[PDB]
Amino acid sequence: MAANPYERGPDPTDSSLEASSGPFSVSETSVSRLSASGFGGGTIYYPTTTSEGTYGAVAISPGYTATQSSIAWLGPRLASHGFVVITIDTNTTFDQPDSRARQLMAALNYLVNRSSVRSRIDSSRLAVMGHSMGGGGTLRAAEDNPSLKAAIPLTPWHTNKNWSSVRVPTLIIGAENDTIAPVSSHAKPFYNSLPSSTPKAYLELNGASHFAPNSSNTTIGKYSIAWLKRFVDNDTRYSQFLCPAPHDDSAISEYRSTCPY
Ligand code: NA
Repeated sequence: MAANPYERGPDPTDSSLEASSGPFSVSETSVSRLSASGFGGGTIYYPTTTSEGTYGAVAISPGYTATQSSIAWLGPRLASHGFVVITIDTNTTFDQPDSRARQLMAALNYLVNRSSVRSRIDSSRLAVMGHSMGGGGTLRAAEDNPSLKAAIPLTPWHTNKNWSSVRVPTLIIGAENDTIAPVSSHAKPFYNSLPSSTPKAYLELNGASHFAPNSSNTTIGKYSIAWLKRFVDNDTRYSQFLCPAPHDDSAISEYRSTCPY
């Protein structure tokens, strides 16, 4: 048995992470707006199998004026690698980022305590993600809830630029040609303010618009999966994608250098 009891699925490859689906078949259920205390409802995507143990859970928020359909593809994509994922609707489509932060946490509370799939979740291993204002809410949720295992803001928007108290491993994905949340005034200031003592990464999508996260995207899927695996599951098999090095080659037992050059 692996030393890490949270490892799920076979050893990853670039190919397996760029594929449309991971190794786990995915089921889905929903929670109504009425039943969702503190948020607007959502769709829950979960691995059908339970035979390898419980999974971490992820709540995902859409952005301003948007609904679940703008983030729906992430549900099956991420759940098929071994996560329980809820794509939420917000109380109103005009909710601001700090409101969306509270709703992300309310959705995780629902999943862990009241959902029909709560028995498939390890409640000690939770994460937040979101698009646009939902990505701003992801940063605020991470700042206010340091027990979270990971946070992934996608083309985030927020008026607060200072996230120097965030102690949750955070991957920010920006869009090079974003004109709605320009990376020069949102994503990059956010990343630069994060403490260097917090595990973090900034990934910028070449040529991309603000709406790249709303359609199936091989790059977003690959690095989102690797981030959640590495930090929600403590799965160091995924370090190779986040921190590539020649020693990832099976022919190379050690590689040291004064890179970059
Ligand atoms: Na090696």
